[PDB]
Amino acid sequence: INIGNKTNENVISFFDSTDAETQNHNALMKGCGEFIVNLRTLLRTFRTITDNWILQANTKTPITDLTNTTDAQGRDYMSYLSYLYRFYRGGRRYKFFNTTPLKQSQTCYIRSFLIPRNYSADEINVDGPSHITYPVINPVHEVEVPFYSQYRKIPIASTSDKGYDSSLMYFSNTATTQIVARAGNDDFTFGWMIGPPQLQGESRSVAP
Amino acid sequence: INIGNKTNENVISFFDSTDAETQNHNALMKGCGEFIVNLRTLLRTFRTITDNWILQANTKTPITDLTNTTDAQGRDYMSYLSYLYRFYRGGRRYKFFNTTPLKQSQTCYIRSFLIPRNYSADEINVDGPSHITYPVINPVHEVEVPFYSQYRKIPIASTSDKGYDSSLMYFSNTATTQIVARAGNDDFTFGWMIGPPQLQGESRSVAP
Amino acid sequence: INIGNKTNENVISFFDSTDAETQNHNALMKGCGEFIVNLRTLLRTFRTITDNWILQANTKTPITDLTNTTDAQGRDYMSYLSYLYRFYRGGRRYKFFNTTPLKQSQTCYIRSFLIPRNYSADEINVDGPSHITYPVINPVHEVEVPFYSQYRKIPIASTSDKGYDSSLMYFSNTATTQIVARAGNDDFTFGWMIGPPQLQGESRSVAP
Repeated sequence: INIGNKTNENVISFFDSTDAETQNHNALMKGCGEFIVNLRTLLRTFRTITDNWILQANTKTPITDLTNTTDAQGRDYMSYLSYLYRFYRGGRRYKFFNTTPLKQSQTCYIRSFLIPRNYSADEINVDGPSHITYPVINPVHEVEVPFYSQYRKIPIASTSDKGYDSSLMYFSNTATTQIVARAGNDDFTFGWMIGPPQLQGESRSVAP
Repeated sequence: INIGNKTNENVISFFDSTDAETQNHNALMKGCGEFIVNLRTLLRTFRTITDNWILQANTKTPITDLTNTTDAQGRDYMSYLSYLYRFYRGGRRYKFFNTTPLKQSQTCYIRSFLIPRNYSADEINVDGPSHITYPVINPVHEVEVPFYSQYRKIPIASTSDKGYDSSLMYFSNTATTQIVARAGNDDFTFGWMIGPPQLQGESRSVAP
Repeated sequence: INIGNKTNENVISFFDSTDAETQNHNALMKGCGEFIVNLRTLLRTFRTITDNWILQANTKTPITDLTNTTDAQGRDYMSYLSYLYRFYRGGRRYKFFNTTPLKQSQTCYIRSFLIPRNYSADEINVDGPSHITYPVINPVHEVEVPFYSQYRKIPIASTSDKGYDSSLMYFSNTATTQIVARAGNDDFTFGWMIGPPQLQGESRSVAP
């Protein structure tokens, strides 16, 4: 019974029932039918980042006019899981579901181009790999931006070195309004884990 | 030279002379001639519990009118060693040495019966195993009460459950006076040791 | 991280260069040419204890009229190394370099005798082993006192038991003046080490 603090940690487990890895597998044959192991696979499912993205006719719009607003929110999985990590890597996918009250007397088309990140519309050309769809027959514009980077990984909010990896540019001949839903491609991943931020609950606007 | 109390007891023996079990055996071949090992064997030697037990003629007297007075004293070995223990077991023996100024013109006899413990004389019959002696020819009445119990061991001063083991009842046609000396039988033992009480010395009755 | 002082000494050596016993041997092939191992060998080199030992003609002079003055000083090696030790053993050697303005019209000779230690000149005879030199042809009087002792070792400043080992007595027919240089013989050694005394620096005799 000497004097001085000590160590020798005593791991105790209550409830000597059954090894838990058998009980989990027996609980997902009856309640799920699926077994979500990795959070990387939630970066490959398309979750909608907006519901009404209103644009004007004949205006080249980068996705960083939308993504820069919705990265802070943490609504979808690529912006909620990004608060646990500090780097990323890989391309991104997009889907553009049409919700426009279209006219028949025009022919609407949806172009898509590449800009490097955070340039505007006037300081880039339109001579690159593109994709065009027609919303009267194909209301979903599906596009994939690859990973064309100078660096092997990208941080969040870096220095004045801008335009070091590619992104998407949107174009349409008519003033459209869409539902944007993004996900990562087959090589997209985060890394270099940190701890989480806070969360936000309801907003009741109480009487006093 | 760290801080904290410790253990590791240091048994030291003074006087490296000779192993003591040889010295004890060599000291009892010259001073005793006997070697008292066990205290159980002192329960088989008869020690006198009284010197003048005066009775009246034609009166059935239980030994618990005498034993209940002399259990508290601790004079003999069955009442001195009983303060170290809490239980007992087995029968008891008695001897009744006659010290009566007898007459020749009567025929004195000494009956002895069984009562269960702590009954009186009127609430028991006399139909049992008995013993009769004649003090004009046999001045010592030797009797043995067996162990006829409902329980495998008996405590000291139990509940209102009375009469759960047998005892002795005395009878004589004349007013006799005796020397009672008890001991245990071949199965008598104590058990379940506790610590001793105090002892009592002299009583001088000093002048102030 | 218990409470209590401890032990377990951590010998650390700076400068992982090369084993030093190789570096010392490589440094004495280039700077010394000699390797002084033992301090006992410095008791066999003659160092001068005085520079002008003036005597009178026809006077038997013990060396303890000089040695008792110069043992305290610590100038030579036998009086500087003696402050580290408490005993000694063995004989001593002497050399007497002549520095007298001699005359030709006399014949100078230098006798040397034995006294036991600390006697005077009048309480000893001259019948013993002697040595005579002539400073006109042999200016160095070399003599060796052996170890003729009652004890196997001699302390410093003992009791009133005096004259327990031999020493030297000087004699000369003329008033000479010499340079005395002593050393131990082939059996001389100190022993039974103690710690050193203090040392003495300069004496400037400053202006205030």
